[PDB]
Amino acid sequence: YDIQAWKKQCEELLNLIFQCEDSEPFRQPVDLLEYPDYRDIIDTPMDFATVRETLEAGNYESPMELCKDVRLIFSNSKAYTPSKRSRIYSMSLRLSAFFEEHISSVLSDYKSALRFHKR
Ligand SMILES: CCn1cc(CNC(=O)c2cccnc2)cn1
Repeated sequence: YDIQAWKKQCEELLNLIFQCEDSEPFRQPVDLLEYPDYRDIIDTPMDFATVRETLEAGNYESPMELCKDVRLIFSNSKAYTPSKRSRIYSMSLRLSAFFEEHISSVLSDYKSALRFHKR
């Protein structure tokens, strides 16, 4: 029932994601010189360095907010892919499975702790 435990759990999960080879296309903001029309298709760019910086700045109040930004990285990859068989999109699918597998207990523990706090 530790209401704050999610933060270090998310830092550790981000560390695993950065070591994952599948995170390579998502570690920093998409380069507009590489993908010139990126902002014509994607309204809200997102990447793992921005998520980590937001977390470290104390600008996430809950793991649900972090999870919304991480899921945005994957939805942006899906929306920008010309085919569902592209290299970058295929990496986002595997990384999304890994992330969802690990974030599930973080979310459950946090929501349980908050329900206990407000009992
Ligand atoms: C990390 C950035 N990112 C790349 C993709 C896949 N998109 C392409 O390869 C592509 C190339 C040129 C025009 N349209 C699409 C998805 N997110």
